[PDB]
Amino acid sequence: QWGHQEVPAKFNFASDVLDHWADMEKAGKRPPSPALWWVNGKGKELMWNFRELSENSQQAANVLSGACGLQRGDRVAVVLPRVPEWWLVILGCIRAGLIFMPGTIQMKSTDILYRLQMSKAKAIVAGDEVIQEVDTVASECPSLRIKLLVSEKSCDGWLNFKKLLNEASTTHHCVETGSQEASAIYFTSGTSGLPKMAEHSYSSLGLKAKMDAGWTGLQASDIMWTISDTGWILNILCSLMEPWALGACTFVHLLPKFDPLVILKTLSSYPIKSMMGAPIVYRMLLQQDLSSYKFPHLQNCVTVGESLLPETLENWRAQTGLDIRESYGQTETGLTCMVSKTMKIKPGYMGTAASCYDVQIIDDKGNVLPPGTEGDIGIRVKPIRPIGIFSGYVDNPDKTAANIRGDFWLLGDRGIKDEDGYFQFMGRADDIINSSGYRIGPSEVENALMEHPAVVETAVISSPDPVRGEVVKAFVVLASQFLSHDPEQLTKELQQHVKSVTAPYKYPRKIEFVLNLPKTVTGKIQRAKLRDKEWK
Ligand SMILES: Nc1ncnc2c1ncn2[C@@H]1O[C@H](COP(=O)(O)OP(=O)(O)OP(=O)(O)O)[C@@H](O)[C@H]1O
Ligand SMILES: [Cl-]
Ligand SMILES: [Cl-]
Ligand SMILES: [Mg+2]
Ligand SMILES: [Mg+2]
Repeated sequence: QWGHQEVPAKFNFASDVLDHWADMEKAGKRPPSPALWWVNGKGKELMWNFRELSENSQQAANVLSGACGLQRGDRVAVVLPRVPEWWLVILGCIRAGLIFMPGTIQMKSTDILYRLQMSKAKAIVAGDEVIQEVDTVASECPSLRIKLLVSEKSCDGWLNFKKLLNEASTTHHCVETGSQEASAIYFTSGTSGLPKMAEHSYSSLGLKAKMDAGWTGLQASDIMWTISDTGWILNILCSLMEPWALGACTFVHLLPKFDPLVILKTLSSYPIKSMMGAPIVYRMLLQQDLSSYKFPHLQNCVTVGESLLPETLENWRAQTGLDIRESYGQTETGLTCMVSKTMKIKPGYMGTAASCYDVQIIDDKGNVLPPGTEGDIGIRVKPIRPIGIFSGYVDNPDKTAANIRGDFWLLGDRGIKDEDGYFQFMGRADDIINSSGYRIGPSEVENALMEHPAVVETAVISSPDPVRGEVVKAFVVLASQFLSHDPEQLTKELQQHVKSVTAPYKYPRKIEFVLNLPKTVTGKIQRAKLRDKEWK
């Protein structure tokens, strides 16, 4: 339905990338080099060089294939905190030809159930903080056969990973996995609807990562700290595959409370040269006392996930002397556009295409648009599907086919490309409002509302109108002190306020006051959920 690939028949990140570095150490061609440095922020630290990482990951593969009896192709849910065993287990899965399916420890039992059922997981790997949740729902998951516990303690019904690991052989015969063979399944965030199962192959993660490696400016002798939930695709790409493609060290902090002061102390206390985090990390750091906590070793700061505001960029540069280089992507496509270390930074832009990709702005018929014209961001997938693109939605070929327009995979995001090929994000396409022939981006309206002291949080969406077709509607969470005000009067005041700072065709003709907004587990506002209910 979407091009053929040009790839080697076989590919495996463990054998083709990681084991190279272990072999160099074994052969005396490189000194023993740190690969994984883990700290808990309470005095415990652990470090593996590449040889040790290879050996201990071979033990993990033996545990999974031997003791757990998991066979090539079997699906393994992984729900762990930021502990070194996540890295070991994922590598174990890659070696043993098992499909790893990471998720967040922040899941409720209902979330865990949905994913285990939908995914037909045959195994779950978890820590002691989620086993009680798992054990309330496990009987309802008929494919689930193995429960593997990473803990200092044992629990009846759960296999003891750490004990089995120490018992296992340090030799494992890596499976000769195919480049297009399924390696992972990631659920999408659920921002627009129920989470989708996105299948990735050995090459779409590992070979793509190998091709991208170094875009951050990270080099072989350096340490990168990627700040991420272990359930996100960011973790596999930037915490695991990209440093290890280069022979560099990945730094992991348990960071049990995402505390920005702990982040700051960590930067200032360890020789971290490169860091990756969502824009909120930088925003939080800027609210800390950066006079008192210097980090002269830090060189490269990158971000992904939401728009990097120009003010954030400017403030960071002023306070630290450093740039923040933005990137863009989605579960389905991995790293799609970025500002590489040699590129000029353009505030408000997310960079240029990843090297495997032909990224364009396209019209409603799939035609490439000139620079300066807003349209849909797409990646060319015909006649050749590029390395890095996912394999499709599991059990949902129709949904896969629905996002292909002509020769392009649609990201679902609007954008504009400038004269140098840099992309500017212009919003989720489905969120743009069409009222009286005007297109209205909710972000500008939400920003105008957030200026007003009454507004704590807001979401702007379309609402159906006996006709203007649809109108702009704002859902507003009020500051406590405004709950007492007359709402009709306050509504007019907020309307007038927006009319004062934006094109007055953009103002919310409807305002509904609400006590909360629906969000994903990561805190992303579910505008679709609101739109769906608004439209019945
Ligand atoms: N640099 C960025 N600037 C603006 N938005 C970004 C950037 N990076 C990513 N995004 C947004 O995040 C999206 C990808 O997020 P992800 O794949 O986690 O799932 P999601 O789309 O939020 O959830 P779902 O697919 O279930 O609706 C992109 O399609 C885009 O809307
Ligand atoms: Cl913390
Ligand atoms: Cl920002
Ligand atoms: Mg999405
Ligand atoms: Mg406000």
